[PDB]
Amino acid sequence: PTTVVLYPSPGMGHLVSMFELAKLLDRHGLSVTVIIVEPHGSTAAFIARSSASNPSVSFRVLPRPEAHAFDLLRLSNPELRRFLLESPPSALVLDYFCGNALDVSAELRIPAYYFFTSGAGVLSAFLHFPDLHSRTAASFREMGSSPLHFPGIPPLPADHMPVPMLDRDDPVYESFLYFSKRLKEAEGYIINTFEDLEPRAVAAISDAALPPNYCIGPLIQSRGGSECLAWLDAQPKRSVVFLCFGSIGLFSSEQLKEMAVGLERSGQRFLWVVRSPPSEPDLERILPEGFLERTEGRGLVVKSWAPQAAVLEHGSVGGFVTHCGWNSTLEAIASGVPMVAWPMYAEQWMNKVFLVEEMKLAVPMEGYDKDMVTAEEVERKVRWLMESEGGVELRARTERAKERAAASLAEGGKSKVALLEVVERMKRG
Ligand SMILES: O=c1ccn([C@@H]2O[C@H](COP(=O)(O)OP(=O)(O)O)[C@@H](O)[C@H]2O)c(=O)[nH]1
Ligand SMILES: COc1c(O)cc2occ(-c3ccc(O)cc3)c(=O)c2c1O
Repeated sequence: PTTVVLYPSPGMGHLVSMFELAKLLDRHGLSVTVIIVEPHGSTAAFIARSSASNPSVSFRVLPRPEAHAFDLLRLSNPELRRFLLESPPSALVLDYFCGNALDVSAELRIPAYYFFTSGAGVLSAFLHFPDLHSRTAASFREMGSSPLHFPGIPPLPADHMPVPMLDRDDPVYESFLYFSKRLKEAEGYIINTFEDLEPRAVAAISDAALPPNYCIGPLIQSRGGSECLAWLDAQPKRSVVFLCFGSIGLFSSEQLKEMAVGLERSGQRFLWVVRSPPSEPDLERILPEGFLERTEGRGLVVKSWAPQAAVLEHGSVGGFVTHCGWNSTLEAIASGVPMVAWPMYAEQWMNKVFLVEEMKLAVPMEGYDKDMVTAEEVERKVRWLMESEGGVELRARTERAKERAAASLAEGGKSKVALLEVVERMKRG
């Protein structure tokens, strides 16, 4: 039995997305072990569920010895060599942030693949970052809107680079230059995208002076959770706008007011997921007075969390006001739900440019790059999604992407092929 070790970087979101790969590989008959490095939700709870529902995927918690996780990982290089010495695996699957482990798989002569959870557009940029880094002395926050030109992808305003990379004189930045440099050294690239979604992007990185790549997705990670599904069932087909903004709420209460006044003034049915403004949520302390009373029946506000994958599959959902996280983008495309981009943190501002300019499966929410998105602008874009001809045209474009996706995944498809290509490649020494 061929054995792989998948090394995600610390964090539940990284773990949950490696596990998806792990099930996939063990679904193609590999003995896979997720290696875990614990931070300082719940890791035990996840090992227990994964172990009870997918017993063939086993875990290996290492003796614990953006920023802290880079230190946690450099220092776990000893302990990771111990586990791989006691049984050499056929292949090692790494996160972008786990490049310190490339040192371990050097000596031990073990083929390393990166599992890249963002699309090939984000990879291109991350792969060509160090080159641009040396062609300029200016950091990206200084460069402002000045173009960064990366192979295969639209010019990207420099200030849409991920925050960690915006200031050169910041130890986090140096690590990203380290992890991006180390991407060249790999045997391969497993990307959670499909070629038809990002064709021009795949092509530029499918270069010879660059390790191969295997686009094997969408890999989607598939009580007040049941309630919003019930209320959804209560709505006419395709009539609800879903606003959901990832794992970290970054809306002030006054920004939440604009959203509510804008949603109220659009007339549209809305399913809106709201977290506590930064330093659980008090909706009537936070939202405009009378809002819940006025809009109940027409919309539902959900504290902190909703079953998003379920929600997006529902036939009552006709539009998605998203923060352009990659998993949420995949989940939206695979249900053919058209999108309004409101990127917020991490690499989402990137995703947004590609989502609006390259892929053309969303429209921006003007003001994401500003202090606040206005009630006016929220209302216009929700009107535009549910009512306008552009919206019907856009919902058409997504429908296509839904099918290019469904096709890429079913037998013979471009991603399915890539999957077996990388699995077979793993079985050979
Ligand atoms: O209320 C919520 C918010 C998010 N998600 C899920 O959390 C993941 C978010 O991952 P993504 O990469 O899109 O964004 P991030 O949270 O990393 O910014 C996706 O699977 C969403 O479907 C969810 O189920 N419920
Ligand atoms: C929820 O799951 C994942 C995941 O599995 C992997 C991920 O890898 C990278 C990013 C990212 C974020 C900020 C940045 O500056 C550079 C890269 C990321 O957000 C991310 C993620 O959200």
